[PDB]
Amino acid sequence: MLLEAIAIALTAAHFGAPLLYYWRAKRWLKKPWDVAPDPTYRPRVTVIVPTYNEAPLIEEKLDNIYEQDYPRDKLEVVVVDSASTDGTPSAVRRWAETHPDLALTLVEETERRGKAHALNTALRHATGEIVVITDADALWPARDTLANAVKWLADPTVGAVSCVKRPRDFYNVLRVAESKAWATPIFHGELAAFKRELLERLGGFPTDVGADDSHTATKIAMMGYRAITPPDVVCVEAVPKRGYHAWRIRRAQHLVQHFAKAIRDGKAPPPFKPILHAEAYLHLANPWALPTAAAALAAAAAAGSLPAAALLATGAALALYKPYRTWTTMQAYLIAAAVKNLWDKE
Ligand SMILES: Nc1nc2c(ncn2[C@@H]2O[C@H](COP(=O)(O)OP(=O)(O)O)[C@@H](O)[C@H]2O)c(=O)[nH]1
Ligand SMILES: [Mn+2]
Repeated sequence: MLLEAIAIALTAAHFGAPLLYYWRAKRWLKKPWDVAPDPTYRPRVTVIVPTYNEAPLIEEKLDNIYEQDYPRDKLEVVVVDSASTDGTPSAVRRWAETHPDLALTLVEETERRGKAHALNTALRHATGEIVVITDADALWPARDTLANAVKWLADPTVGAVSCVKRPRDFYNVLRVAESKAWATPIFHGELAAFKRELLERLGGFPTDVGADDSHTATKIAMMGYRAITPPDVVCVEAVPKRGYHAWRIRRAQHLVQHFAKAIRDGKAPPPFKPILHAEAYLHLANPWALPTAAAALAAAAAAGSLPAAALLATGAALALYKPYRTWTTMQAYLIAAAVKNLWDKE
């Protein structure tokens, strides 16, 4: 009956860890920000939209950037497209001449070499103090979204700002709590704002990691700057429609590469090290504890004891309730990401 022991031990560990971490997040959450947004801070801003074959959405994406209240003499746009088959370059060119007061630079590249490479080239042609990366399928809900993020970058210790997303609460809590404590290791591509000096020390975006926003936020936090996601900087998450599950596992893959590579570079500031280690644990270790328990009880069930069959029937019965479904499928995504990662490289 020792596989029931190991099963309920592993289940207690797997579900115990995130809830203790959530409780420590909620005590950080009730401590006030040690940095302040400044509404008169007005630096030069470069918004970069990297695009590969997104001719449908990029006209309306440009219209969405165009409609920000942010003052236009301090705003410029670089649409970086590295050899798209669709007519995206002269779609942006067409729009570019329909909206002339908005400074636009379409830089085009020999050859597609991935998102980070495109971003790196766009960086050298950018003139702003703040660089905002945003995905072409991302739309900013308000006309002061951009200004809200910028207001949060005024403090010299804040190196990077990203948004809180809406369409779980637990996920958001971890974000803003880690932000208040020091930094959050997960940023969002819907809006990722960096100080150009910092990108330029790092320097630029490196090709090796999938989650460029989160990896850059994490290395800026490693340097002693704040990487934060304030609750009033909110974007809408762009859900893909096709291949929802493949899309979510590929995001999980980016997160697992990022956390695996991040923990292997020691020396985190004392405020960050518990955040970094907890998030890396939840992303690299805890998922495995789940299906190991499930297999322990499956073997215990098919042969022998079958209180284990009651435990798996209760597991399915708890798939009734939708937060359990969300959590278990996120763990599933993470496990698939780990194996897809290991066999992807060869
Ligand atoms: N220039 C360039 N842009 C890219 C490339 N790959 C992705 N992008 C852009 O990166 C943004 C996000 O890509 P997406 O496929 O939606 O990734 P996902 O949202 O995580 O599924 C989009 O605006 C794309 O246009 C690339 O190889 N070159
Ligand atoms: Mn997308």
